[PDB]
Amino acid sequence: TNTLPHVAFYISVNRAISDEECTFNNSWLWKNEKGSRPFCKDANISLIYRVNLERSLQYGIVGSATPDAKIVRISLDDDSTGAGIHLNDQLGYRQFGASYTTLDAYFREWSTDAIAQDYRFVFNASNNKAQILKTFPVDNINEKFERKEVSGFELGVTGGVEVSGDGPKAKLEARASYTQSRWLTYNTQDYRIERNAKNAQAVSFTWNRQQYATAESLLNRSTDALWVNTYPVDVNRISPLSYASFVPKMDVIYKASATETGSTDFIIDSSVNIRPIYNGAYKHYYVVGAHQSYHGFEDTPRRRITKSASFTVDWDHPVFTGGRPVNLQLASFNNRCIQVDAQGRLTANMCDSQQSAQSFIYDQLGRYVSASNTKLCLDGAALDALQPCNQNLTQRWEWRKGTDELTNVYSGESLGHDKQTGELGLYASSNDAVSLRTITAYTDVFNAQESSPILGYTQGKMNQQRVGQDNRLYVRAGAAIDALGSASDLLVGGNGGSLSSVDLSGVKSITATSGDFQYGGQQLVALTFTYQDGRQQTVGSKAYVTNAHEDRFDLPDAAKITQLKIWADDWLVKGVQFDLN
Amino acid sequence: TNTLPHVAFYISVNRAISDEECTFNNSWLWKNEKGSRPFCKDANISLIYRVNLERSLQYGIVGSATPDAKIVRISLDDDSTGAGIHLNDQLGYRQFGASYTTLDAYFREWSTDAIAQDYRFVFNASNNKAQILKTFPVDNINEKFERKEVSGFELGVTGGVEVSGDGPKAKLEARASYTQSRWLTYNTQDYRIERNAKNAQAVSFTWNRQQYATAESLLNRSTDALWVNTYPVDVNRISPLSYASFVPKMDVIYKASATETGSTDFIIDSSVNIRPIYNGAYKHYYVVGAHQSYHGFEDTPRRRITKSASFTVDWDHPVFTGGRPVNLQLASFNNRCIQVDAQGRLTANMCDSQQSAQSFIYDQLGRYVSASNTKLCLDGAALDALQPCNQNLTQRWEWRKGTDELTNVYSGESLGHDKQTGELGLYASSNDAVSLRTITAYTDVFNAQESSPILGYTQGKMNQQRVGQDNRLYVRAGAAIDALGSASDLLVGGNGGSLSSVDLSGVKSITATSGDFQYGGQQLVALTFTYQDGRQQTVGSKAYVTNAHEDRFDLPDAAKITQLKIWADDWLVKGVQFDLN
Amino acid sequence: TNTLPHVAFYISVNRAISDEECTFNNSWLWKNEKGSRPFCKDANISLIYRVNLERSLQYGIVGSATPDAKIVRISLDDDSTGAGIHLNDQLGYRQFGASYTTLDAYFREWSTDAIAQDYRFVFNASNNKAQILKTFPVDNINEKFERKEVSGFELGVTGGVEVSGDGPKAKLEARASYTQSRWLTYNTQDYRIERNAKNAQAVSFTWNRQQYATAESLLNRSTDALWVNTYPVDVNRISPLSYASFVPKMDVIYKASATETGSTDFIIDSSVNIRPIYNGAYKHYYVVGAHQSYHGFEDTPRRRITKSASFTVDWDHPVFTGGRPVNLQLASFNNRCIQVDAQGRLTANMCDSQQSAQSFIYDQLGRYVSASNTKLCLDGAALDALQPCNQNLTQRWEWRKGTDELTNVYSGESLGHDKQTGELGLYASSNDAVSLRTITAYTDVFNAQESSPILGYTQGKMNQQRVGQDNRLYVRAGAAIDALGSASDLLVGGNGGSLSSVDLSGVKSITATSGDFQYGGQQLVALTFTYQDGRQQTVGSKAYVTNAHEDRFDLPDAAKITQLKIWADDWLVKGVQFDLN
Repeated sequence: TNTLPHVAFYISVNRAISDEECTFNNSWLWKNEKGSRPFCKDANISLIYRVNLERSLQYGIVGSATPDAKIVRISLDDDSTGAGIHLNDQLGYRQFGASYTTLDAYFREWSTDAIAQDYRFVFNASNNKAQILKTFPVDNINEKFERKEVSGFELGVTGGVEVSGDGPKAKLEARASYTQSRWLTYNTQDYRIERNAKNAQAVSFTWNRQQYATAESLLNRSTDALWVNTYPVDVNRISPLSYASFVPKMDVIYKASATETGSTDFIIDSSVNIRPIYNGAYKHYYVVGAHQSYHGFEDTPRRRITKSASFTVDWDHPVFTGGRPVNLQLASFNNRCIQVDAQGRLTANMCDSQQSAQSFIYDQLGRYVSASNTKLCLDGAALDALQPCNQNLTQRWEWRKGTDELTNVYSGESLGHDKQTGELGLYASSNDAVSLRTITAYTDVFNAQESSPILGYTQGKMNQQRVGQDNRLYVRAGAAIDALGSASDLLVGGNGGSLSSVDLSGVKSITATSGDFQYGGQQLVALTFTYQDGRQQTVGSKAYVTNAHEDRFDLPDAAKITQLKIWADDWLVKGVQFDLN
Repeated sequence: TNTLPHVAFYISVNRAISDEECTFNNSWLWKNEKGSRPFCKDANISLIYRVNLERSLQYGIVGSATPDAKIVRISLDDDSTGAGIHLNDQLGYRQFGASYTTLDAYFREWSTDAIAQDYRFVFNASNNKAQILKTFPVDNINEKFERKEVSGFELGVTGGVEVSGDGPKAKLEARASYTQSRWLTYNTQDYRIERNAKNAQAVSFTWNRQQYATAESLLNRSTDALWVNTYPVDVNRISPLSYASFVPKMDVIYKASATETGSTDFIIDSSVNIRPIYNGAYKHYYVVGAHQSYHGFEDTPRRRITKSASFTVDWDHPVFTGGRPVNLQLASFNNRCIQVDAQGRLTANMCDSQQSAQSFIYDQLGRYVSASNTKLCLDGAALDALQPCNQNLTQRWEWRKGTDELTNVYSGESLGHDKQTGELGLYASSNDAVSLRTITAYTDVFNAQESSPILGYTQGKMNQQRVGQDNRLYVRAGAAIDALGSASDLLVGGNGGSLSSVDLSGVKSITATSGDFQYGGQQLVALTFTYQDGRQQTVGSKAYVTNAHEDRFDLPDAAKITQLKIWADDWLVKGVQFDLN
Repeated sequence: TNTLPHVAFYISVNRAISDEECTFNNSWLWKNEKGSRPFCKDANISLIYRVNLERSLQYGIVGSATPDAKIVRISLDDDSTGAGIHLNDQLGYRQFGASYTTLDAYFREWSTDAIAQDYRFVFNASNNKAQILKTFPVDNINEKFERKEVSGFELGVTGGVEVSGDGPKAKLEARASYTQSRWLTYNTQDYRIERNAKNAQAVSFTWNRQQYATAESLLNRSTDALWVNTYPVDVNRISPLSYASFVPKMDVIYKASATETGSTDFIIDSSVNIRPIYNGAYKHYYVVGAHQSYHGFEDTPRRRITKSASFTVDWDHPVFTGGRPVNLQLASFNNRCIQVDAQGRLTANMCDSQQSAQSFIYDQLGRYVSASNTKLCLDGAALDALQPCNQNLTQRWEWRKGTDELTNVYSGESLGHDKQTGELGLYASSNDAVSLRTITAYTDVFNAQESSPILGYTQGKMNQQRVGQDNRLYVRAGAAIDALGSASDLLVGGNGGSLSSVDLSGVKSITATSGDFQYGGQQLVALTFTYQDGRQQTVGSKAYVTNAHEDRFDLPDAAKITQLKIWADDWLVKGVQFDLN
C-alpha cells in the first residue's frame, strides 16, 4: 500500500486442432492417386499470457528520470507460459511407389508425419494511442563469426636406390608446396527467433526452423543401388521441440501518453505452421549402369492454425493514476460513502469498494482527488460537488490525530455530514443533525474485467460499433456470414446475403462456426444464438465449409451485449467479438 | 504468521518389480527354442513427490502485479526425490547359437541384461478447473549448432634427377589442389529430457536414451573372422544411470481461477520402460572367403512398469484464501468457540483448532471473515448468524488495547456472550449473565488429508461415487473385474460378470491383483477384502492373468470408506481408489 | 534458542587391515608354483561420519511450504571426513617366469601391488519407518557428448615433363577425392561415482575405477622382440587416489512421518575393494620369426574389506518436536522440578536438565506441553497429572511480568506448590504452606546416546530381540556360530550347532572372531565373553577360518546388555550387536 498498483490477469489461449485440419495428401509426387491422412495426433495449442497494466510512476511523483506514461505489458515468461504447443507424440512415415513403370524418373516417396515449420506470435494495438516501447527478446541476433586465415609451405627431398637384374638405378628428388586455406565458423539453432517490427503498433516473434529447415536437410543418404529400399531420413534430427512440446517466451510492452484517453484493443495471434515432410527417390538410367538418388521436396503444402485473443484497455482506468485510492465513509451511517457522478455532483450511497466513483487519491498536498476523474477534488468551499483541482487551501485536508475527524486546512473546521441526508458541510463542532465522524479505507479499483472470445478469425479490417437502442444485431447471411452491424445501414462486410435481424436481449450463449469457405478463403460461416428461455436461432450455414472450427461464448449471468467488433473485408465477415457491459 | 500459508505434503511412490515382470526371451532370433529369464535383479521404483497448495496472493492484497489465482505445485527437486529407480546392480549377458547348420545367416546372439530405454512421468488434471501454468524444465532444448566452412588450395612443384645404367633422366612437375570441407558440431546426452504438452491439463517428461539408444550403437566390433567368438558390445557405454539408479527432477504447476470451486484430482504416473538388449552375428558366405558381421536388433520387446498416485484438491479449502485464520473463543467458558454451520447460523461449541468452521480471517477492514466460506462475516447488527460481507461498519471490529474485549466499530459497544448459552450480543458493559471476555488465536486449518492408493491402473475414464450408510460395494466380476459401484444400479465399467456384493464395514485391508489379461491388454482382475474379524472375501480371478502385481491398502483402525473412484473403459475396470476421507 | 534444535554427533569408522587380508598369490598364470605375498602395506580405513537429527519444522509452525516430517541426516562432507582410506605408500611389482620351456604360450608375468578397484558406501534403514528423501550426489551423471560431422572434397591437376635419352615424355593428370568423418568426444574420470538406489530404505555410492579400470589399460607396450624383458606397465596412470589416500563425500537424508513412532536402525557399510594387478607376456611362434605380446588379466582375485557401524533413532525423541524445552522449577526448594511419569502423574523431583520427563515446550498458546509426550499438557483444572492437550483456557499460562509467578489464563490465579510436598495448585495469593515462586530454564534434552560396535559382518537378514528375564544368550556353535537368540526357541540362524548358553550378567567385554569360513562364505566363527570376576567363556572355534578379524567390545562400567541384533542366513550367523541399556 505504499507501492505502485497494477492490474494483473491471465489470458488463456486454448485451441484443439482437428484431424481434418491436420490432414494432407499422403503423396506429393502422386497427389491424387495415393489418398490422404491426418499428419498429427491430437494437435493442440495451450498457452497462458500474463497481462499487466500500470502507470510508469506513482501518483504525484515529480522530476523522476522515468518519463510519465501509461504502460501495457503482455508476456509469456518463466512465471507463466501454459502447457505449450503439441502436434504429435512421435513421428512415423508412410511409403509410396509409382504405379507405373520407371526408367528415368521419381519412383519412390516417403511422407513423414508433420512438424512445426514455425511457431508464431503476433501482437497488435487496435489504434495508435499505444506504441511499442520495448520487447524481449529485444531484437534479432547480430551473429558473431570466427574467421581463420592459414597459409604455409613444405620443402622436401627424396633419395632413392633401386637394384635389379637390369641394373642399379638412383634418384634424388626435390619438392616445394604452398598451402592456403580460409575458415569460417558460426552458429545456428534448431529454431531461430525471428522478430518482425511491422510498425509502432505491431510486432511479431516467429520461432522458425533454421538448421534442418528443409526436407532435403533431413536426408542421411544421397545415393543407392536400386535394390535398396529404406527410409533415407534421419528422424533423429527432428527434435521433440518440433512436435512434442514447444513453449515460447516473450515480452511485449506498449506505452500510451500520460494524458491519453479512450481505449485501445490488444490482439494476440498465436499460431503453429504445420508442415508435412515429403522426400523422394529417383531412378537414374545411363546406358552403363543405374542408381537411385534421394531428394527433398520443399514447395509442399503447409497449414497455419491460429488462435486469437484480445483484451481492452481504458486509458482512463484508475490504475493509470499510479495511485492507491481510498474512500470517505460517512460514519454516522452503517454503510454510506461519498460518491461522485459524471458531472461531479456528490451524493451519499451504499459503499462499494470496487466503485471507482467512491474512490479518492489522498495526495501529497492533502487533496482528495477523484480516482475516476483526476481533474476533480473534494473542496470545502463547495461540498455539493467536486471542483477542478487547484492550489486552494480549501482543497487540502488533515486528519485530527487520534480521532475520526477530517479537518479542512484553510478554515480548520471539520468535515461533517447530515445524519439523515449525508449532505456535506464544514462545521466547528458537531450538533444533533450533523456528524463529524469520517472513516477511510483503501479500495479495490484494480480488478480486471474479463474479455470476450473472438469468434472466428482476426483477418481483414477491424470495425467497432456501439449496440443500438433497439438492442438488435443486423445480419446478411447466405452460404456464410456476409456482413454484420448495429443497424441496417451500418453493415460492415459484403453485400451478398439475405438481410436478417437477431435479438440481442436475453442471449445466454453464442456459437460461431468458421473455416475454409468452399467458394474462397477463410470465413465466418454461421452464428447460433441461444437464449435464456431456451429458444435458438441461427444465421448462415454450417455446410459450405471444410476444416471447420466451433467457437463458443457463454455469457455471464444477466450480462448485456453492448459493443460489436467485426473483422471483415469487402466480400465476407471473418470474425466477430461481442463485448459485454 | 505474517506470510502466505501453504498446504504441504509428500506423496510416496513405491513399487517393487517382480522377476516375472522383468522376464523376457533369452533370444530374439530363436525366441521359442532358447527359453527365458529375468533380465533384472530386484527392480524397484521409489520416488517422493512434494505437493504445495496456496493462493497466489495473501488475503486482501490489492493491485499486485501477480494475478489472483489458486495454485497447485507438484515437484521432485533438490529438496525431495526419494531413493530413485533401479533395475540392476550390474549388467551381464548370455550367449546363444543356432541349433542348425549355417552357410549364410545369423548364427550367434547375445542377450544383455535390461536397461531403461526411458523413464517417464505423466501429470494429469482430472477436470479442466486446473490448467498448467509453468513447468521445470520449461521446455525441450532448442539446440545450438556450430558450423565450420573451410576451403583452401595447394601449389606444388617437384624437381627430379635419376641416374642409371640406361641413362640420365630428369623430371620437373607441377601440382594444384583445391579443398573444401564443411563441419557440423552439436551435443547429445545419455538421456534427453523430452517434454510432451498434451493439452492444458496434461504434460509429461520422459528421460529418453539419446546417444547409445540402440542395440546397434552399443557395438564396438563390426566384422570378424568366424573363429572369433566374443561379446561385440562395449558394456562401458551403458551408464549406471541406465540401470543402477535414476532420479528425476521436475516441477509442474497448475492454476485454477480465483473463484474456482469444487474439486480436481491430480494424477501422477511414474514409470520405467524396461528394455532387454539383443545383438547378433551373421555368417557371410561368398565363394572366395567368409567373415562374420555384427548387428543390433531394435524392434525387440520392451515392458513398461508403472506406479500411479493421485491427490485431491478442494478449491474451497481455507488455504486458498491466502489468509491466516484465527478463532473467537468465548472466554467465560473453559473451552467454547464461535462456530458456523452450513447456513451461517452461529453456535458455541468446544474449540477445535482444525475446524475450519471455527476459523475467521481478520481482514484489513477489521472484519472477521469465515475461512470456510469467505462470503460471510461476523456482523454486530445480527449476531445469530454470519451475514454476507459488505462495508457495514457493524461488520468491523477493533480490540480494546490491553484487554480481552472486542468492540464493534459502528456503535463502540463490546462483543459479549451469555455465560450459559454462549449466545452473542453487543453490550455497553458486562453484567451477571453476559461476559465481554473474548480470546483469539491462530488456527491450524492447513493440515493435509492423506490420499487413498490407486489399486491397479489409471487408464480409462474416472468415475466418482459416494458410499451410502449401507457400506456396500457392488461388483460384477468374471475372470477380471467387470464393474464396480456403490449401488447395484450404479455400477461403472462393462457388462460382463456375475453380480456380487461386499461389506465395507470393518475392512482391515484391500488387496488388488492386476496384470496382463488372458483375454487381452492390462486389467484389474481381483480384489481381496480382509476384515478385522479375520474373515476374507474375494471377487474376480487370480487365474487369468500373467505378469501379476499385488497393490495393498492397509486401513486405519475402524476407518469408514466414504467414496470410490473408479477407472474403467466400456468393457472392464482398470483401477479403484477407496477414499477414507 | 529461537532456532530449530538438532541432535548432532560423529561416528568414527576405523578398521586396520591385516597383512593376511591384504595377501594374494604372486602369480595368476602359475598360481600354486610361485607363492604369495601381502599386496599392501598397513592398509587402513579411517572415516568420520556426521549425523544430524531434527524435525523439518520448528514446534507449532503452521502452513509452512515445508512438509512436516522427521529427518535423519548422515554425511561425509567438507566439514567432516576423517583421515581416509589407505592401501599403500607406493606401488611396486614382482616378476615371474614359466619354470618350463615355451614355444607358443605365456612365459612372463608381473604382479603389481594392489589398488582400490572401488570404494563403496552403503546406507540402510532397518525398517520402513524411514525412507530416503534425497542424497548428494543426487544421481549418476547424465553425460553430455560432442558430435562432429565433417565432409569435404579435393580437386587436383598435375602437369609433368620428363626428358631422357630415350625421349621426351609428358603427363597431364586429374584427381577428385571425397572425404567424410565422424567425431565423438566425451569425458571419463579416474573414479566414477556410481549410485545404486536399491529401494526406499537403501542406497549406495561406489567410487569405481573408470579410465584405467583394467590391467590391460595400464599397459604402455603392446609387442616386443623376445630379448626384451621389462615392466610393460606405465605405473604413472595409477593415481595416489587409488592407494595412498581416498576420501569420499556424500550426503544421505532419510525422512519419517510426522507421527512416526518406535525406532529405526541406520547401518553404514564402508568398504574398499582391494585389487592386485596381473599382466603377462606371450611368446609367439610362427615359422618365419617370433615376438612377445603383452596382456592384462582381468578375472583375477579381489578382496573387499568392510567396516560397519550403526546408530539408532527413536522417533519419539524430544528433538523431533522441533521445540526447545524448558523446565518448571518449584523455587521454594533449592532443587525441585515438576516431573511427569509414564501415565502423566506429576511429582516433584530433584531437577535434572537432561531428563526429558522434566521438560516442557512452552507453545504459542501458552501451554506447557510435555516434551517426552506431546499429547499431554499442564492443565490448571487438574494439577495432579498432565491432561490431553486441547484448547482449554486452563491449559494456558502467562507469566506476571517482573515476578516469578506463573498465572493461569482462565482464572487468573497463580501456580503454587506446597512448601513440603511440592503438590501443585492454583491460588489467589501465597500462604504459609504454599509458594508461588516458579523458575524456568532451557534444558539439554538433545544429547546423543553413544552406539554399540558391530561384531562381524552385516550380511544376511537382520534380527532384533529383547534380552530375556533369565538374562542369558543362547547359542548353537560348532566350527562357527550357527545361531543366537534370547531364548532356546527364538534362535536366529542355522541348525547345525551344539546348543549352549551364556550368562550375560557381569560381562566386562566380548570378543568376536570372524572371517572366511573354511566350509563356505564369510561367517562369525567365535565369541569370547570376559566377566567382571575375570573368568572367560568361549563359543565356536577360531580354527576353521582364514583372513580372520577380531572385533572387541569393552562394556562401560556396570552396563547391562538389553538387546540383540543378529545378522544371519539359514545356515550360519554373520554378525551380532549387543545393545546396552
